[PDB]
Amino acid sequence: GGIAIYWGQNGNEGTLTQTCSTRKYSYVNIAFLNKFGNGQTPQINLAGHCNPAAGGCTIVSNGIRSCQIQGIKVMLSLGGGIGSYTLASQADAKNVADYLWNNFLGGKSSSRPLGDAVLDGIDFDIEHGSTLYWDDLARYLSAYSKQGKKVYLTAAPQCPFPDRYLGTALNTGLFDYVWVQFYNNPPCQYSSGNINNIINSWNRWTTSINAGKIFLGLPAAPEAAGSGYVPPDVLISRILPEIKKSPKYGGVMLWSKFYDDKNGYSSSILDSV
Ligand SMILES: CC(=O)N[C@@H]1[C@@H](O)[C@H](O[C@@H]2O[C@H](CO)[C@@H](O[C@@H]3O[C@H](CO)[C@@H](O)[C@H](O)[C@H]3NC(C)=O)[C@H](O)[C@H]2NC(C)=O)[C@@H](CO)O[C@H]1O
Repeated sequence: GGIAIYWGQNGNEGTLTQTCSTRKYSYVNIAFLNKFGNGQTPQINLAGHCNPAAGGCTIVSNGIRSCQIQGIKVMLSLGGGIGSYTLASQADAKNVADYLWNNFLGGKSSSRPLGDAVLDGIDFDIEHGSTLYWDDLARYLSAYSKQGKKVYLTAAPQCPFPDRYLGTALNTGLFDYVWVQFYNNPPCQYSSGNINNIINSWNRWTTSINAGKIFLGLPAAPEAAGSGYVPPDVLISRILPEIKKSPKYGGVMLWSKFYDDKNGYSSSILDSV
C-alpha cells in the first residue's frame, strides 16, 4: 500500500511541493482547520507556513496542484489536538459542509483560504468537543459528489474501538480511508516487546467498520507523541507481516512530515508498506 502523511503543523518541515516531490507519500492531509462550528468564522491554522489573512496561505494551491499531478490525494484535516471546533446542531453540520464545499472543494468563494485548487476531500481528526452531528457532516459532504466530482472522506479515529467522536460517522460506510491512530492510547498501542495490544486492536477495526482501506497510524519519531512509537525494525519484522494479510490493509499513516524528516522513518519502511 502507501504512506499517508500529515503536513502543516511545523513551519520548518518544507513546502507542500517539497513534501509531494519526496515520492514517499500517496496521501497528504493538510493539518488543521481547527476552529469552526457554533457560529464561529472557520479558521485554518498552518503554524509558521503562512498566515491565512489577506490570502497569505493562497500560495498552498501550488503544492496541491503539484501533488495532484503526481496522483497524490490531498485532504483538508478538520480538528486536531488544539481548537474550538464543534457542531452545535444538524443545521450547523449543513452550514459547515457548505462552507467547506465552496472554500476548499468544487463550490465557489472569493475568499478561498488555500487558493484556487480543489482538494480531493475532507479528513476527520475529531478529538474532543461534541460527539454529535459528525455523521450528518459526512452525509452532507458526500451529497456534493452528486454535482459531478468525488469528495473523499477520510477519518483518523484513535485506536480504542469504538471511537466516541467518530464511531457513528464510521458506521455510515461513507469513508474511503481510515487511518487509526495507534499512539497516545496505552491499551491499543505498542509498548516494548508486546505487539499483541496493537494487533488485537487492528483486528477489531478491520473486522468492524465498513470502509475502503484501513491504515496503521503511527508517530514518526519518539518525540512526536507522548507514547506509542514503534522502532522501524519492529514494524517491518513483527507488525506489518501480520497486518498486510488483511484485504482492507491500505498502508501506514505518520504523524508529521516534520518528525518524519528528523527521524527518516519513511526512508526506513517505504518498501515494506
Ligand atoms: C508533538 C506535536 O507534534 N504536537 C502538535 C503541536 O505542535 C500542534 O500545535 C501547533 O504547534 C505548533 C508548533 O508550536 C504551532 O506553530 C506555531 O504557530 C504560530 C502561529 O500560530 C507561529 O508563529 C509559529 O511560528 C509556529 N511555530 C512553528 C515552528 O511553525 C501551531 O500554532 C500549533 N497548532 C495549533 C492548532 O495551535 C498541535 C495542533 O493540534 O498538534 C500537536 O499534536
